[PDB]
Amino acid sequence: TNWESLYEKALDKVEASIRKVRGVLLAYNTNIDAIKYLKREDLEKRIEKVGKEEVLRYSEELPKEIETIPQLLGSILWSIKRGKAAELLVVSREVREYMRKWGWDELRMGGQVGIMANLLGGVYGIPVIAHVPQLSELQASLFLDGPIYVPTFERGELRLIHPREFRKGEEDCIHYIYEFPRNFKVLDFEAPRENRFIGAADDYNPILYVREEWIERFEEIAKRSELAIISGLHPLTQENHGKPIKLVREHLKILNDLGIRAHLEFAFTPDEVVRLEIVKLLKHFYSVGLNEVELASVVSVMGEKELAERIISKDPADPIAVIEGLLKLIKETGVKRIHFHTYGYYLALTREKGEHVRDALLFSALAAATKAMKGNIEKLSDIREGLAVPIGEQGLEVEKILEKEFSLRDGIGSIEDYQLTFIPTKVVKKPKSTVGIGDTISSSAFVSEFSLH
Ligand SMILES: Nc1ncnc2c1nc(Br)n2[C@@H]1O[C@H](COP(=O)(O)O)[C@@H](O)[C@H]1O
Ligand SMILES: Nc1ncnc2c1nc(Br)n2[C@@H]1O[C@H](COP(=O)(O)O)[C@@H](O)[C@H]1O
Ligand SMILES: OC[C@H]1O[C@H](O)[C@H](O)[C@@H](O)[C@@H]1O
Repeated sequence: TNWESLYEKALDKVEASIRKVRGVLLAYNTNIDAIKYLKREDLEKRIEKVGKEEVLRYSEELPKEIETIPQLLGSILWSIKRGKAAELLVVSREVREYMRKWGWDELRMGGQVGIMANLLGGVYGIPVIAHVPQLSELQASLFLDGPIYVPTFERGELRLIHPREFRKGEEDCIHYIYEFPRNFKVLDFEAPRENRFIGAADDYNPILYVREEWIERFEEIAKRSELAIISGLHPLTQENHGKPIKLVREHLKILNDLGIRAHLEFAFTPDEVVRLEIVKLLKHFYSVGLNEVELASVVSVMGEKELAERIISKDPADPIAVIEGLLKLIKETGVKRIHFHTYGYYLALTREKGEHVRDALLFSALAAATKAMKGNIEKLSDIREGLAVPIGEQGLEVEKILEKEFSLRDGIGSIEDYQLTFIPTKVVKKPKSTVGIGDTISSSAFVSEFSLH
């Protein structure tokens, strides 16, 4: 397969079409990300001062919400050991204070809503209508210029205004991002993949706080959009899910009634009652996006523990096991589209036939490579710089497996009445950071694919 030629042609095709989109609704979680680039000596001294044995215990136990500093350091170590992204609520004032003093190297726009708003609106030029729980001064300052809007109502009429006008009195919602590189060393551990641990320390996003005007006037807001991306459900628990999930179903009903194509961005959802609820919610979505650990966790709660294990047991996620999981998911939910992304390759399983599915995946992989290389995408010209990143060797090896097991040509084949679409990713050898690449991938492919028709 001439993947370099396909990548170049996909970039030009999507650039010609991407601005066609009338508008994209983004809800619900926006926050500020405070990013720390972990260093071995600093982490080792913090672990020693806190109690190494206790930290290690927490690095081998299932992460739960963080109440003590050993739990925090052990959850970071949990993520390093496995090269996996954990995200836990920091519910203790003492630990929030510890993290605040530990500090951050930079501040970035955070949350699925905010990251996709800055990309789709600030970079691609598509109008976005964004739900921001708390639009503090700092929160507002992290939005790019461009057609990014938050809804307001004046005498009953909808007015879209730019978010860099902050709302006086609303609070900063801080999430701490602890980034570590591939092969990061601490004690006798070494990270098998670049990744991060996220300590979520705000009081609005964990409960899926929704602003009153979105509760009252959702339909009027949603009419300004052609597509919707829904996120933020991952922190909910069996104890607090009732009110948020009830609202989300009401909004999804309106999106369905208006014919607005909706995409659910999955994040790892530890609470199994909420995780299964989200799987049931997918019966009202057109598209869903997820990675290898999320797919496994979903297949696991659908009664396929052995298959879930097969999905996460190999470093390049076992492509056959992944596809078996995607088939089970699309059959149970009836979604029209699943976009799977992992280290080395993406897969899509879709009702839609044709090359536009692959065009969108390749475009999104160019966006991912640029984001990995630069840390943040600032302008459309950045995406073309992703063409120089070489195609990873893992992706090419996975393609060989898929061509023996399926009838595939240039990444396209059939399973039952679905199209299977594969691409190998362009892998940056030393990325700056990883937070936000998933959002960049899922939003870029979902929106660009729609724009190609
Ligand atoms: N954020 C996260 N990412 C991946 N797996 C997670 C996770 N949080 C939890 Br809880 N897990 C769970 O951790 C298990 C994997 O643990 P090990 O990697 O120690 O085997 C998975 O079965 C998954 O359900
Ligand atoms: N160095 C790198 N170059 C290119 N893509 C990368 C990358 N590091 C990462 Br992480 N990515 C991509 O970013 C994706 C992030 O997905 P999650 O956040 O859902 O795990 C990965 O699946 C991988 O494809
Ligand atoms: O995609 C990255 C985002 O994931 C989650 O929403 C986190 O809570 C947030 O802090 C981060 O910016």
